Amino acid sequence: AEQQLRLPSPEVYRFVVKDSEENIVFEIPIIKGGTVVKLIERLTYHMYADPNFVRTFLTTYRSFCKPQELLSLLIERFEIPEPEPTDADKLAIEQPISADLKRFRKEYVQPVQLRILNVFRHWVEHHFYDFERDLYLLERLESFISSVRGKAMKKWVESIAKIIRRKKQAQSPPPPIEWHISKPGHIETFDLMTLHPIEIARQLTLLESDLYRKVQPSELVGSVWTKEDKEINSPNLLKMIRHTTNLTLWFEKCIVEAENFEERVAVLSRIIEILQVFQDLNNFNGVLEIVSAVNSVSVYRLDHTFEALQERKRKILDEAVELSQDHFKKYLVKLKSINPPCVPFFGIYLTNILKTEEGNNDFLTRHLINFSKRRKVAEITGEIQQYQNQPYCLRIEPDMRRFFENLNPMGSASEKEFTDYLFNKSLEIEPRNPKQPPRFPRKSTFSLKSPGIRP
Repeated sequence: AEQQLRLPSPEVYRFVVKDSEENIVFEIPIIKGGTVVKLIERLTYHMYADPNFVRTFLTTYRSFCKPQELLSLLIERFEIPEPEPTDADKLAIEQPISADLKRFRKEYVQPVQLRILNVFRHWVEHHFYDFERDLYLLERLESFISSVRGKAMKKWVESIAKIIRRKKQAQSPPPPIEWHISKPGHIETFDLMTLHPIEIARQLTLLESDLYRKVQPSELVGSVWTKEDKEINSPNLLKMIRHTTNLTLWFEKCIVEAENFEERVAVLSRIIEILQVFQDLNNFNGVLEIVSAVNSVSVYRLDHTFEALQERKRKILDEAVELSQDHFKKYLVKLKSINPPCVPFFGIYLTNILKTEEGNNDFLTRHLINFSKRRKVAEITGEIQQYQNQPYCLRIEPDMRRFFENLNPMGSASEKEFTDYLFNKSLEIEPRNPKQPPRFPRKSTFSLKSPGIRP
């Protein structure tokens, strides 16, 4: 017992297979990649702890391994086979005496178990939503945590329990609310031209910033919002995207369904006015929601409507469109030259991740998971974390909140069925020239006069 530490057989303990190029690859050393087994070994290594790798793994692991499979691998890493007891030691349990038995425990078993526990602590602290999404997983973790060899692990078991109870039991002056033709507590009259344009923006900025905060880096790693069971692994992500879609299609609907020309012009200005308030609140998601709406096929062709806008109002719009063009060049410099609160544009993060994930392949195929890929994506998701911090100093307005949350411009029709309708409706309200205009009469009777953006 003064030479080589005797590890178990790799026939009965996979993790102890020899470090080779065909199962583990580097850049305490940085993990470039490995087999899932060898990642779990380094994640819970005997020689040293590795907080950096702990954090990154737990963000990124769902891109190469199911939560249930992770828990099973950790449990497997925990249940380490040890040397033949001996009758002397078998009595001694009723701590053992054998030199080799004592050494295998203190040097290999004791630390490996301690590190597995710290991973559980980190898992339930930061990524508890795994256990919320699957209660059978939560039962497994607990039914394994309660059955741990009680002496030096007791504080660690109780700290994970303490966290799990805390997580379970979870389930600077502001300005005045602006009102227009619609008056509070009366949802009946609620519409784009009846509510005050500043408060539409404020409420959309509040809704969109809240939807922003709830997106976890987990949902973005692995491109997992574009896969077969995307619903479970990217629920907040999807809400954000669906909102954007639904609101973009609403702004369109509002414009093109105003058949009367004068109304449509007032409706387009009101949207450009809402776009300004987004700019001032630094809600670029809403600036771009509006931009997309006006840059849609049904809207963009309405040349006579755009021509009846004011010089200044066309210019604002064109500077918002300026942000988007040349692969979002002005936008990216406009971002990180600003003090929050702020909601950045989400689509550009999704693209810049998606090109990283096509440009790097997940296996390493050397005649093997690319964890370095995942680390670089984790760093890219760290940019998102920056603006889910300083929230907005605006008062939520419950009824408006719900008006915007329960928008459904598409109806029981599909997206491509609805946008088809928009295009034909667009041609119906502004035909191709030379053709005389339709003098379509007004549908509503509310005042078109804008209250105009100053609080």
